[PDB]
Amino acid sequence: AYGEIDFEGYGGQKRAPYLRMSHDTDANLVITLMLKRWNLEIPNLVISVTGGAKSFVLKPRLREMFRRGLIKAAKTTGAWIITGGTNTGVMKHVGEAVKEQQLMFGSDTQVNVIGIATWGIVDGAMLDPNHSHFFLVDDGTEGKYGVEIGMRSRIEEAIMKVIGVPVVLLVLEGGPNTVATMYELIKKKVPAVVIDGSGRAASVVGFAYNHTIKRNVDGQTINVIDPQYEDEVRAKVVEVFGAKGADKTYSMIKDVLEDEKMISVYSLDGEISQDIDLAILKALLKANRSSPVAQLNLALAWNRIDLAKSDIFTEEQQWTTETLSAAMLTALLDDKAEFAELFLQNGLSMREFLSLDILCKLYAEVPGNTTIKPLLQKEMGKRQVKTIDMDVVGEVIEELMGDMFESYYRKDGHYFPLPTPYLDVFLWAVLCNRRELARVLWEAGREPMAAALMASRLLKRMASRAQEDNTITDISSDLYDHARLFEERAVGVLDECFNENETLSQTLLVRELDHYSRMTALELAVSAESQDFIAHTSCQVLLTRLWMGTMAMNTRWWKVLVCLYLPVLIFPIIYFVPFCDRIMHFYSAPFSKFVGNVVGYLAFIFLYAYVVLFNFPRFDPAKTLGGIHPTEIVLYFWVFTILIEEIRQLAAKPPKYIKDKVSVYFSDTWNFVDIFSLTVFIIAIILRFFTNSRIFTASRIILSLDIIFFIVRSLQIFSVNRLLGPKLVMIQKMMQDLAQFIIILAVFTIAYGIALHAVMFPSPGIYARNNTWVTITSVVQYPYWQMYGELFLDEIQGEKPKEFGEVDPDGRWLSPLLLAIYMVFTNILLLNLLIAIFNYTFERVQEDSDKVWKFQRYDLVQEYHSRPVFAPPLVLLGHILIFIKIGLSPAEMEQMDNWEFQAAEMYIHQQQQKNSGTLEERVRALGDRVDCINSQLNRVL
Ligand SMILES: Nc1ncnc2c1ncn2[C@@H]1O[C@H](COP(=O)(O)OP(=O)(O)OC[C@H]2O[C@@H](O)[C@H](O)[C@@H]2O)[C@@H](O)[C@H]1OP(=O)(O)O
Ligand SMILES: *[C@@H]1O[C@H](CO)[C@@H](O[C@@H]2O[C@H](CO)[C@@H](O)[C@H](O)[C@H]2NC(C)=O)[C@H](O)[C@H]1NC(C)=O
Ligand SMILES: [Ca+2]
Repeated sequence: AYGEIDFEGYGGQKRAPYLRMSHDTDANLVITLMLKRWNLEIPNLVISVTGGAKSFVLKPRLREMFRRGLIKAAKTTGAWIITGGTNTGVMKHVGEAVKEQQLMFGSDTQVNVIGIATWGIVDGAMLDPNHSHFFLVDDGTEGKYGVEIGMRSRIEEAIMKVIGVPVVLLVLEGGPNTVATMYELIKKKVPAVVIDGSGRAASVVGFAYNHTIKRNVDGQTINVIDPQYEDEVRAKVVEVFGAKGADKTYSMIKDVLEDEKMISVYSLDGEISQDIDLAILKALLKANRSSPVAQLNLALAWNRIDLAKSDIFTEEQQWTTETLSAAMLTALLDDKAEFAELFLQNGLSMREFLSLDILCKLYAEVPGNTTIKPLLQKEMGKRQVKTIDMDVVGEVIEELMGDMFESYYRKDGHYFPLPTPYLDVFLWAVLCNRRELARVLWEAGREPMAAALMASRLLKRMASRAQEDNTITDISSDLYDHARLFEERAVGVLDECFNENETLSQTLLVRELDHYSRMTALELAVSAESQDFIAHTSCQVLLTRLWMGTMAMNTRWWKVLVCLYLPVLIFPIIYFVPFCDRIMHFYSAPFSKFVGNVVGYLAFIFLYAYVVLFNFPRFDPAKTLGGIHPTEIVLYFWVFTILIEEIRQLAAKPPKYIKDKVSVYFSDTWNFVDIFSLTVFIIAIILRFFTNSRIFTASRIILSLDIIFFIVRSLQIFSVNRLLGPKLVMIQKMMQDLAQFIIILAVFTIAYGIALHAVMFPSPGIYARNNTWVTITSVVQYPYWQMYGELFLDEIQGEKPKEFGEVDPDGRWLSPLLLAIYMVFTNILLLNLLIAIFNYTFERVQEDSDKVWKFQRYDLVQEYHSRPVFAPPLVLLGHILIFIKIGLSPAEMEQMDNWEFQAAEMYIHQQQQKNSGTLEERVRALGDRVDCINSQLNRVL
């Protein structure tokens, strides 16, 4: 009789196979049956739980601690649990522990709970319906119990033969057959863990283990009972469990304790909050029979880093890449960053470990609560490929870096050993939003501040992506915190690089970073909008040397101006940091180009203002030159110069394709202001010539309103000043706030204006404004000007009937009431709310204004570094004369990488010294010292 029980509605769809057996059966047949016929996976652990069956008395805090610890030890490992097939005792509570942790839980949570029972008691006692497999071993009549014992010992012997699998024994609250199975498993060299202080037979063993420890023999130095307490343990074994025939179980409970490495005692009141899995791990590392990798992946499954450093990673047992590779895969995939660090620092290298298939697998088993799984799955949806590879990962990284980034998985043939294994496992750890794993993989790999700036860009752009998308879980606060963490890591590396040899810091911030799509550390810092990095002293003296191009870093603007239009007075009073060489080095400076742009642009604004304010006549073919004044021709020349300047800025973008040049060109809004003002000027000067009244009227109005947009373009000039620049950043963010609040202002303005114009001017009547346009513009207009305190009191109360209108007489008293309500709601309440929003914006910018000026100083340097090295009024002639990021040696790049890595090492060491020097870590280490003093005093006493 062999088959599969379907328990009648006792919890669980999955049925449980059973097998009638005998004790004559060798256990190799049983293990090949339960590994081939029943298809159980070979476990990393076999727990054998043993205790009482009928007379089972259990404590509630002990039963909850035991079942929580045993489920935590079995599910995190994937362990077999071997008990009896009995619906009562410790078997019932192990079965209920397995039952209550799987119903409405994860799908791949199935603990194979094997019940080895006797066929002579099933329907003695009923089989437990929460067990998974059943071994029903018998040889004779009913009531027999000893046929379970030997077969249960031999099956676990054969599990250790396939030692291979670390079988452990838990003993708690048992009786005579509990210590019988316990002794037969000790004979099979199964390490036992006894729960002392729990019950009637697991206390006695505890009361015979540490209370009566003694070594008084040769022959591997066994442990025996004390002669002082032999009377007490004999009274306890004859009274507590067992009435008659307790001599054989007393001899048995003595011969259990013969070997010190196979018995271990873990009580409840001794170590309360400590889980039973470390007790199992100490028993397995104490028996000294398991593989190093079996002990290793049990410590991985139980997150036991301290015992792994203590006894698994001893100096006498060395490690290799292939003997740590599966453990490293488990530590990476399950977010075990201290195990990952330990594996990297003992015997493992990412160059030998990480391959292409391991990395694609590493991006395959991302958990799902991260942003990177919806990003990769959306790229698979755009790709129509069922599997993951590095082309998908590289394209996710390209759209998640932005700014024409080119990921090296798309390019390099190794991604279709690896070139940079630390970098791409680091980028994996960053994309998975893993704090300590990305910290460990950042500390381990080269090019550290570029890696940290790229990580900050990835994390805050995933933060923007998860904030802007509803199909991605908003973990944006954790992502911005992680990005800020990598920002301060990059700043600290740059600070340690700047503390010695600032010249190497400047030559390190402008390098050829080939694994970052050939962009520098400054460009990785300004793409990531890392303001604390750009505000560092190294980046600012770099921007000041770039801003003063081969010219002394403190020459004032007036010397540049008087030597800018006088190239003969340039020789005495401009000093250089080392015919025409001094000329081209002076005009090459972006500060010279800046001062020339300021002066020529003030000249342009004055000429534009003379044209729009004083002389912009109509076009007529009667007089010469169409009547166009030659100041307007000089204005056409200089706006054509602005046009050719913006065409040169478009053509001089680092991409090669035209659409990518347009994408890089319209990244800043100043190019939007440029293209808008140029297009509106070209429309105005096309409409200039059509000699119609309305067309020329539109031409001059469009021109006289486009001077506003040229002056709006002139504010990047003001961004040169430390005071004025952040004020313009404030103006920009306040215009964003005003664009957000203008809908609420428009709703209350139009709501008041409709009622106001309805009560003043009722439309089917004699007080009606018989013009739809003056009605609509009154509804828009009069609340808006009344909002600024321009009360139309004499107008809206019926007086001034000429220029306002005949107000309805019943609307002459209701109009001040509506006006008063609108004034207290809009001038007082809404406008001061808008000013409060403006002040909140002011405080947010002013608390960071120094760093935001340092950041926009980069864009100021970039917009003048590319300008033509020519005259400030003749810069179109400079474009005519044109039309007609450093690279180091490979030895220099290697030395610069070594220097950057060593300064990162000093930074990481200083962070460890700050971490170990805090009050909490000092108190923690002092408590560990007090625990060592207590252990030493226990060894003395
Ligand atoms: N495996 C069993 N399943 C169900 N009942 C058992 C079992 N073994 C004995 N008993 C009974 O319970 C009474 C006392 O129960 P305990 O002493 O607490 O059970 P014990 O600790 O000796 O053995 C339990 C078995 O379950 C596992 O802990 C381990 O494999 C071990 O062989 C006995 O007079 C015996 O008397 P009775 O069958 O109820 O007339
Ligand atoms: C707007 O048009 C209406 C419609 O004709 C004018 O209402 C008339 O006004 C005259 C005297 O003002 C009355 O004798 C008529 O009886 C009115 N007709 C209706 C249908 O009410 C109104 O005067 C016009 N208002 C303006 C400002 O032009
Ligand atoms: Ca521009």
